[PDB]
Amino acid sequence: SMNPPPPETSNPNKPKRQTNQLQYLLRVVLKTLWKHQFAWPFQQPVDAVKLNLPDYYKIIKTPMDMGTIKKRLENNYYWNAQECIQDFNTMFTNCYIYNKPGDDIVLMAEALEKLFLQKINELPTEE
Ligand SMILES: CC(=O)Nc1ccc(C(=O)NCCc2c[nH]cn2)cc1OCc1ccccc1
Repeated sequence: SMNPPPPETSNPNKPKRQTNQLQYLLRVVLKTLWKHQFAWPFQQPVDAVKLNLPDYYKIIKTPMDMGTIKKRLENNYYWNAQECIQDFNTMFTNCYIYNKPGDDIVLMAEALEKLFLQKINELPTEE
């Protein structure tokens, strides 16, 4: 069985910024979801070998996880908040696409997404 390489977390030629909105996405949004009791399945790329999901990367073509998002925020990979918000939404959408309604992993994603939406609602205005 085979995993793909992880999503990109380093690209020197990609333009980057350090902004109050991206600081908020690390200090509030990522840290709030990361410490949650249901974070663990989302803290690293899906290991389709370990988890015996041989069709995962046949169905999910834009994989994303909070481990990757944490690295992107900590290594100042993003230009804007919308890029980072898209990564979170990709992660949740992948979970709902691959899994069945009422699956434990879907209930876990839904709990994290509720907190995500609460925090994004209070995204501060750009300085
Ligand atoms: C991020 C994500 O979607 N992860 C997972 C997806 C599918 C399964 C999984 O095992 N699904 C059941 C087997 C299945 C269904 N369709 C194909 N294989 C387990 C997963 O993460 C580990 C886990 C296991 C149990 C509770 C919480 C997290």
